[PDB]
Amino acid sequence: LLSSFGTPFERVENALAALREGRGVMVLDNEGDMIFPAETMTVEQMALTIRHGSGIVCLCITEDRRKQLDLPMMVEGFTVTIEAAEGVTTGVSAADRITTVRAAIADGAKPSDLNRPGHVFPLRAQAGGVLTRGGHTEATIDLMTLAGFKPAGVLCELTNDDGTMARAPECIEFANKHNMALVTIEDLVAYRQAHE
Amino acid sequence: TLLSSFGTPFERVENALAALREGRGVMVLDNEGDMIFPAETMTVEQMALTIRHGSGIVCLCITEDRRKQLDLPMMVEGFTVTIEAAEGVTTGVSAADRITTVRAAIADGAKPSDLNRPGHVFPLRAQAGGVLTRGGHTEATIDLMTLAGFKPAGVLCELTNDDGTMARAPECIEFANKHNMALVTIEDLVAYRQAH
Ligand SMILES: [Au+]
Ligand SMILES: [Au+]
Repeated sequence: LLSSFGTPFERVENALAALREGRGVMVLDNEGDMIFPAETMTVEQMALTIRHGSGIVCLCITEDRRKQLDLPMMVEGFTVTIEAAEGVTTGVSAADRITTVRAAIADGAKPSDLNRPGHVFPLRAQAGGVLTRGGHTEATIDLMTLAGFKPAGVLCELTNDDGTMARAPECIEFANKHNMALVTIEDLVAYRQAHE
Repeated sequence: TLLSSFGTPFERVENALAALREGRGVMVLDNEGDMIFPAETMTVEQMALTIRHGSGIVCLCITEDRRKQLDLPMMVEGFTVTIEAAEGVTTGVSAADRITTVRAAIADGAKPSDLNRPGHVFPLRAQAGGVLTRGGHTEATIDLMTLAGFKPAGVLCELTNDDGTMARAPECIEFANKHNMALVTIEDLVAYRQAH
């Protein structure tokens, strides 16, 4: 961990740089999630998440963004699911999922820009980020805001081919193979605490 | 032809019923090809398969009666709100967890309390009348399960290439041949039903 990616603070900083550079980040909590900036995620990165991830690809958003899109919570942090109103076909391909993410996060996006339900799963982050709730959703948003992006990111859980969820060592190995950075939620909490 | 390889249309349906009764999957084409399995026989390894080469949005096709029995609202005013087995799982995302959730939902005597919401399994409520009412993969699934002698509950997932594109028709055939699945089209099924 320390050997592969550096001290906690270095892991954080390294993760911001990777994000800004267009690389992904593995975020570990048991469960490691591949994460990317919603604004820059590519089609290829989407394809990788479907292939190596659970395929339940989530769009982490803020409450403001949720309100702006008029997306209710699924049950009285998943909201109701979405699909781009324009520019997609079945909504399932990597390209279509990207199209939907881009539509949701666009500046000036309106509710009508999205149909519901759909194949992209928004997650509303708790205000306060990881200082409030140590979830991958929060970590995603914190990482994006610290990196300098809009506070919206895409995440997916890393899954082994046999269907078991990747363990730390597998997550390290995958990050290495894919030139992603890797950081833990505790690291992030620590970092924010320090720079308070 | 590639499709004739599987027989004539009615042969294709019958072969599909045979494959299902044997616990094998069926590739249902409409291009979008979905892998399907009876919910009663689907295994962990089949589930791992669906996550690895499918979209990872693995759906449980159910009837309105079953949706009512589980007290599952539609997600929006055919997806219902998502589900998780209330017992027997952890994060809900692994292949074993998803299969656990499927089995919980379909059990004889299943109760709403047997599932938590939201979750990582996506029930889809089939239109009454099946493919004669709506030629969707959801209806196709339910029709095939019923015709095969199972409970009207099956699991489906769209076949995706590693590069994120949805499998094309010939790609679906290749995958079916590789995994010993039967192959049929929604049209074949419609025709079969109309005949009978
Ligand atoms: Au991990
Ligand atoms: Au298989």
